[PDB]
Amino acid sequence: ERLLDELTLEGVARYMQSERCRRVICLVGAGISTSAGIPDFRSPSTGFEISYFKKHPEPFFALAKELYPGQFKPTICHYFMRLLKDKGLLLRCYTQNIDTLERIAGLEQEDLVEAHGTFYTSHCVSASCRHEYPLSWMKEKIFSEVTPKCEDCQSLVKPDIVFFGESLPARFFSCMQSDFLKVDLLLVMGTSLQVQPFASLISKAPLSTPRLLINKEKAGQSDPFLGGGMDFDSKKAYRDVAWLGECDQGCLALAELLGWKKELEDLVRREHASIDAQ
Ligand SMILES: Cc1cc(C)nc(SCC(=O)Nc2ncc(Cc3ccccc3)s2)n1
Ligand SMILES: [Zn+2]
Repeated sequence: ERLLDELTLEGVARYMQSERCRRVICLVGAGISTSAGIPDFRSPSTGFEISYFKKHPEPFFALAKELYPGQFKPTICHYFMRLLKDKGLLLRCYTQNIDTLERIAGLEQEDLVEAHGTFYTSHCVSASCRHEYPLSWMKEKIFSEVTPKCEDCQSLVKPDIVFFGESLPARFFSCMQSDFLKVDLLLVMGTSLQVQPFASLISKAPLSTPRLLINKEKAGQSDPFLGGGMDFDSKKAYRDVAWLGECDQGCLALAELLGWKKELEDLVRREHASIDAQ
């Protein structure tokens, strides 16, 4: 036996509206922001060291200028997660993204683990100072071409993203240890689960916990070359479901099953109208 009555989006929907599903964790990757016009900086079709950065900041900040999104308009997928929040279902959103769209969509700091950090804030890098600066400040420096320095001590100011050489934020490990004792459903969206330790999260779910992947391609299966993992398609499969396609399409399909399609359309068009109007 198993919590899902069938291993399909329809079975997940039925589970989510049952008394067994109280607490959803979303795991999200670059797949959820590509339809917002932000390309996945790993993807080859699209176009890093901390020690290097601290001595020669100029290239990172040049590259930052080049890749700075033209607008910050979250996706159907982002507002889907806001909808989980409004309906009391969202325990946490673990994101690999640095684009701040989760926050613009109305996820709060408490709801979020920015596993790879974020551009939302920046800090002076001097240990004895660590002055915090907002994105508005950082954006002005990136666009005005001026290499960002601290007003208090003149040290370099670095966006709060995780560079190679740096460890993931402490919050990632401390939330992981608690959240995955509490989870009823993992929603994995727009990630190929290629980056560690983020990808190890799927193995932290309780054995019974259904795991729904919404992604352009099947991901998370065990590597036949090395080796738990996602099992979608064997006779042993009992809880993992793959919905292949664009993340916005998959969340729309799931909202529709849930009876949330009108709420999600209304939320999205309202928030898009607001962002468009400046
Ligand atoms: C608010 C905002 C600003 C910018 C520039 N972008 C974005 S969202 C897009 C983005 O991928 N920008 C990047 N800037 C520098 C990058 C290189 C890199 C360095 C260190 C670690 C990983 C990658 S990747 N949002
Ligand atoms: Zn400083």
